[PDB]
Amino acid sequence: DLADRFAELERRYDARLGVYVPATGTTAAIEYRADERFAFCSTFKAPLVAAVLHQNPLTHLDKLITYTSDDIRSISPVAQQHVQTGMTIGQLCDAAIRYSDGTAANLLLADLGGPGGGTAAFTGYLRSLGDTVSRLDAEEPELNRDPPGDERDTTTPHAIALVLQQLVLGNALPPDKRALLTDWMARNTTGAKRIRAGFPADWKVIDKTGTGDYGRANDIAVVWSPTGVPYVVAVMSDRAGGGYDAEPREALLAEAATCVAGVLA
Ligand SMILES: CO/N=C(\C(=O)N[C@@H]1C(=O)N2C(C(=O)O)=C(CSc3nc(=O)c(=O)[nH]n3C)CS[C@H]12)c1csc(N)n1
Repeated sequence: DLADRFAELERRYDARLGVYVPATGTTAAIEYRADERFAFCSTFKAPLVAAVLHQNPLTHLDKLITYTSDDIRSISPVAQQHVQTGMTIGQLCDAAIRYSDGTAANLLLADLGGPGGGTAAFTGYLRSLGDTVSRLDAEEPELNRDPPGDERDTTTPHAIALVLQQLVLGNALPPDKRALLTDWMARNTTGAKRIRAGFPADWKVIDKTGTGDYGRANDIAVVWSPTGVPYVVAVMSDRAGGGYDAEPREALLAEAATCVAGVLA
């Protein structure tokens, strides 16, 4: 009855909703528009922080990177406080994962592929995990503003969730490197009103969000049952009919998250 409840979501909130939950040994896959393209928005900072953990040793996190007030061309709640200080590669990973810091993203992107190769560099990291489908093409902010139907800067709920089962549950990262990424999104401060609000409080919820033009509200999560059994949820939505300034409904992502909880009980 999942598609039945999910179309009603789309109707009530006038939105396009995409959900995919990978099948476990006991639990079938849930999927709604799983293989349609949605815009990454800030969700890409989660597997990008994974690229930077993979590519270098844990020593790299202490390399101080100097950035400016010029380099802030995007919402940057935590990077904006170090206009001259510069921050450790581990602290940027903190910003862009947990505060969705936009400027951290571009430095992290710059550290991964240089000035001009960053987006192609992160996209190749996604390829390196089997995602032959997602692409990044722009840096912040423009990656959040592509027209609907455009393939650039898009992932799919299926693709991004399969990326997430490897990062947190798989062996994409070694145990310690993986330790920090998971810890970062567990500390994440943005997704309170999304997938977290859909599951019971005795579930363990570790998420990273994305929000952008055309009503775009995304949340990608790994959740844990009272019996610890792990589940990867990726919820993506846009409201591309109301134009570029359409309001994201966060309550949508919460709502959809109470249905997959209604079947992962
Ligand atoms: C310039 O780029 N345009 C952006 C943009 O920066 N998007 C990023 C993205 O995905 N971000 C995320 C996040 O990770 O969700 C966030 C975190 S979401 C959030 N959490 C809160 O607690 C809160 O009080 N407010 N908000 C908004 C901010 S925008 C940035 C944007 C936001 S709305 C819109 N039409 N464009």
